[PDB]
Amino acid sequence: GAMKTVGYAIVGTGYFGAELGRIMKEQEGARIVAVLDPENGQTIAEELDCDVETDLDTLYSREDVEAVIVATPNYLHKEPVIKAAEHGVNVFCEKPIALSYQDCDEMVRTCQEHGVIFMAGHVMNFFHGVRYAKKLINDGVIGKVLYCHSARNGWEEQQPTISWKKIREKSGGHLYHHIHELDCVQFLMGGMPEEVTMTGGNVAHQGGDEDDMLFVNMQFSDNRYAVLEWGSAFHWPEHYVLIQGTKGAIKIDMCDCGGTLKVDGREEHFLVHESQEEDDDRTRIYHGTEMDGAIMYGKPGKKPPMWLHSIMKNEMKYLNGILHGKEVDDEFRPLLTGEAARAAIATADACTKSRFEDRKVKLSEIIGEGS
Amino acid sequence: MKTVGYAIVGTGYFGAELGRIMKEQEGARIVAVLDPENGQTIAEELDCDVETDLDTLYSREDVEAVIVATPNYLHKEPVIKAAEHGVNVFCEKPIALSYQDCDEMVRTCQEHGVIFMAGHVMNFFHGVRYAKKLINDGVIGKVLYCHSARNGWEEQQPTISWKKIREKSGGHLYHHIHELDCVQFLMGGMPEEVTMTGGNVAHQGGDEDDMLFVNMQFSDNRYAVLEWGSAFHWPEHYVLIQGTKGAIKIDMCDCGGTLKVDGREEHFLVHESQEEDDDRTRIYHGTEMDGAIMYGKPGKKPPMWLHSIMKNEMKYLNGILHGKEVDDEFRPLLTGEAARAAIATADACTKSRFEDRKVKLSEIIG
Ligand SMILES: NC(=O)c1ccc[n+]([C@@H]2O[C@H](COP(=O)([O-])OP(=O)(O)OC[C@H]3O[C@@H](n4cnc5c(N)ncnc54)[C@H](O)[C@@H]3O)[C@@H](O)[C@H]2O)c1
Ligand SMILES: NC(=O)c1ccc[n+]([C@@H]2O[C@H](COP(=O)([O-])OP(=O)(O)OC[C@H]3O[C@@H](n4cnc5c(N)ncnc54)[C@H](O)[C@@H]3O)[C@@H](O)[C@H]2O)c1
Repeated sequence: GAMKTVGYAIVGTGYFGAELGRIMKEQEGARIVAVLDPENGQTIAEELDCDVETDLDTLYSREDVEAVIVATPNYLHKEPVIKAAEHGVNVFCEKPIALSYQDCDEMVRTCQEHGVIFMAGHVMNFFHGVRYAKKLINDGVIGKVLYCHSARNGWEEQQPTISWKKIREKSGGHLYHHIHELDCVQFLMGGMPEEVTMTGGNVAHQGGDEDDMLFVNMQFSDNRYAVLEWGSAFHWPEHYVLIQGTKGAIKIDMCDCGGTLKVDGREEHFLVHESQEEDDDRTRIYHGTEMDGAIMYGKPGKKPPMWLHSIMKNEMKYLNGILHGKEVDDEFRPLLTGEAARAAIATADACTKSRFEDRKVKLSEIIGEGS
Repeated sequence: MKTVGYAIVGTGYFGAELGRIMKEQEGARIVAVLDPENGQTIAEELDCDVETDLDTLYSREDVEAVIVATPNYLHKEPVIKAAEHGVNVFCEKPIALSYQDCDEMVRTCQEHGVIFMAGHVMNFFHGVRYAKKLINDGVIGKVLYCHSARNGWEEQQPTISWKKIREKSGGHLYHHIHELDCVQFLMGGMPEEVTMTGGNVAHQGGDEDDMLFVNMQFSDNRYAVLEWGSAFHWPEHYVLIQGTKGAIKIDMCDCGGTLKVDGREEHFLVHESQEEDDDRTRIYHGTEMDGAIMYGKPGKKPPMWLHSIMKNEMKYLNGILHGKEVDDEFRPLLTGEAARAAIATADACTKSRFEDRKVKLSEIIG
């Protein structure tokens, strides 16, 4: 029984890109043909035992490149996805898809028009506890979802070098760089809100031009709401998603790692990740890095925690399945139709606008009933 | 020790109990009460007179001070007439259901030279007082952010209480204004700009909003988030205070205070003893499925934690009315600053929500 090989290029072979390469390489029917990275491409090509390309059009033009993993910095996703689509190459793109809805919409439409595949790297949807939460919600356990509350709040000391992840024009700041929590809320509420308000600023880090506190206030259709908090100036650390419905509530805690279901007077626990060891390992890490959350951000030469390494495996395996003709499940459909890429960058843009312009923003002000 | 004669206007759950308390303080007598419904009953218990007209009641020689504990909508008439007749005033939260109403009440009492104490009882919680001591000493550094919540689940009762009618209670924002007052005290004033969202999500048929989310912008790059309501199946009741060097949590569901500074973590009591804190926690656990039973009625009794701060407060008030100097700590409960700041910001939030836009507090002060 043959089983067809797909040739993968990797564009951007830093912390996350290098590791997606290590992972895809060892999946069934998958080969790393070549990578592109001006800084770290020679190094990671020696490790993966593949070629080095320096031009996108040359790279995509190769017969042996049928698919590309895009993991450049957040601001540099546009050019690699558009050229792969132009050369008939299927695409996986890291979060955040882009730093503007214009950019994200052009990327999804180009890939649709050239009939290639576009998978959005919204990796939180592969977390065991997120999947369990969706199963419980769809089964009607907590009833209709009324309210989601996210937070991703820690304290970051000012480092010796300022990373690109810390520059707003390159990272898009906390809202874009940690968009997982916005995407998560949007998935659980079944789409975008009608209207957002975001406040915050740089409260403690004025000396890294990023906002260090952000507070979002979302109004959804048919009387539902959400509140989302981010940043790097909170001396009381918090990282969770809370889901409150007509019959019950669910908490996915990522600081004290565990899931909680509340129904009647009853209270069940469930795993966020693949095993009690992964959950407990996460909890140890957050305890260790309470005084300085800055050490938690990846660099070329560092390695992801267990919980993250495992969902990267789940995700690279799901992607490889798709590219071998596997049917997509309703559960992950929105990572390919483009609905989730668009919904996350739309709402992010809407929030960014709200804050810089000091006013409430309708999501129509970013969509416009486009196509 | 001189005797002060107190009238009580409104002798339901809270008013009756403030009377029981003041009665047994040094230099304090309950001369008479007024309550169409429950006045005859509570006058038999307190062994005092019954009046049916405010002007007649205040006109008595023997009435030098009034405790006002009518429903939230009915504070205006009793405070203005007491001021007109030279009578000193204590008024229950929320002072009024409009800034116009609250401003008129503070100015009338100032103009007639009588005393006006705002019943912002959360400021007498041991853990609130401790939090202020820590903040002012510089332990957590500059306060950047406050996060309050008061979120539980209320089942729909057989009869609709006035506390559940928006026109009469002013809804969660006014009826549970303690948390807004608390944040305003810790941030040292009102915000520059507010946004409030929410609605009736689960209770359509009790016209109150059952979820409210406030987003406050303060001067010099500071913020707060405040949550309220009666449609949350994950109960939460706390105030969290995050600064440049540390953070403090006052938890009222899992009752205890927490200080975080460097890698250190200290516990402190919210209330007067570990028994009061634990008693609170038991109650919140007991009433998780229906927080509606926690709201007072004529004939019912406040928890230990609440009974005790009512004692702290009635004693502080009685001290003031015996010529005791006010401490900087409670000054704003008499100057009118706290009554005005709480109803201004509440009005601003209410406006924001019904009009679907951000509201500057200049739009209420100016
Ligand atoms: N899904 C997740 O959980 C997760 C976690 C971390 C990072 N990420 C995402 O991964 C992507 C990369 O982030 P990272 O953590 O690897 O950062 P990083 O600094 O570790 O990696 C960036 C790499 O891109 C290279 N690069 C720079 N310019 C390039 C160009 N023009 N073409 C190709 N490569 C170029 C850099 O030299 C570096 O090797 C981002 O989209 C980021 O948001 C995702
Ligand atoms: N500070 C606190 O912790 C706290 C707690 C509960 C209530 N309160 C406040 O106490 C006040 C009353 O609340 P409650 O719990 O006692 O409500 P309640 O229903 O228990 O008592 C209200 C009483 O006012 C009487 N009343 C009605 N109209 C009147 C009028 N025109 N003149 C005089 N009395 C009149 C009613 O008959 C009733 O006896 C409100 O301001 C409320 O917000 C404060």
